[PDB]
Amino acid sequence: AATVDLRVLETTDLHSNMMDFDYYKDKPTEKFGLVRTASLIIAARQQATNSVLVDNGDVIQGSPLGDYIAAKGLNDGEIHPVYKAMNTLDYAVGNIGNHEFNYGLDYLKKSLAGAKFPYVNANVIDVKTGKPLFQPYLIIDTPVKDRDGKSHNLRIGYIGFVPPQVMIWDKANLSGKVTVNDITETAKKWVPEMREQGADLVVAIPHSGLSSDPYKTMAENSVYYLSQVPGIDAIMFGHAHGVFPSKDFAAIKGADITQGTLNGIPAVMPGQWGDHLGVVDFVLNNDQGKWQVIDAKAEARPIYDKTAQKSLAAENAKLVEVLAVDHQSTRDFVSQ
Ligand SMILES: [Fe+3]
Ligand SMILES: [Fe+3]
Ligand code: NA
Ligand code: NA
Repeated sequence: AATVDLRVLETTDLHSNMMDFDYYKDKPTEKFGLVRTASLIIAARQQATNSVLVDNGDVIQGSPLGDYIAAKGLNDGEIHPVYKAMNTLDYAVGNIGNHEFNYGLDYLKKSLAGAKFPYVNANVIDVKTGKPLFQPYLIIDTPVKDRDGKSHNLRIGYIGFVPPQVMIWDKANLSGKVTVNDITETAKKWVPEMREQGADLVVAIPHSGLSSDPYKTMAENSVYYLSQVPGIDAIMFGHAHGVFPSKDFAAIKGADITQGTLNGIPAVMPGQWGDHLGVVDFVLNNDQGKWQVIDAKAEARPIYDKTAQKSLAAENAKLVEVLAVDHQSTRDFVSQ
């Protein structure tokens, strides 16, 4: 007879924009940066009794901080500054995006080793073993409180995916070392196993966009097809750098833009560079024994209100201090 509210939070496509600072203009901004998204995370946690946080990928590359560190290397006794930051925000799990491969598998392994949260990816296959190179999924026991304040253990499964097109985009680094299977086929292979192994919920984290064009194997943007795979309870997506739900996707088959669902499944894509936080909310009930989803909604919360022209998320001082040395080193890197 227990009813549990559960919130799933998501960052995506941070692209190493830790600071709310434009290094080319050498000026602060209110419009991007994890130091501002962090404020949305903290606020969303205060509203929700139970919450978990994931990252979709495209995190270690794509802005001056990422360029500075890729050139510097990770052999100086320090972890990547993106993880210096993210390690303080209580992430449950990370997913591998396409740009994570840009500097080679060795740099990726070193980078992920500094993250204080586990990573998943199910579709990258090691050529030498014929089996996944990374951890395809994790089932993570998670304490939750119901609406009466009683505790329960909820087993949350998380599964990750990257576009097969990394084989072209990172041909030098990947060709002959890995292959990458179709996103939807990979989900059909593993989701039944996750549920058989006791996952109460399955959260898919595909670094992949949204299209309702006819399915063709190896589709880069496979979220619609994933929404049709049984056993997936939420889809925390990314890669397209757009905002879902929004009017931009009203024509997608099966999309309910107000509710943030695709064929009834909640799904969210929170923009780029930390300019939004993804928020999926579930209501779960165990009335017949098993946990069932009785309600599901998704929304992408912006750090900046474009119509009012004002900030909706403060620059977090604690995270600015974590990043201070690396911030000045990034300014030096750009000016050299
Ligand atoms: Fe990206
Ligand atoms: Fe991407
Ligand atoms: Na939590
Ligand atoms: Na529903």
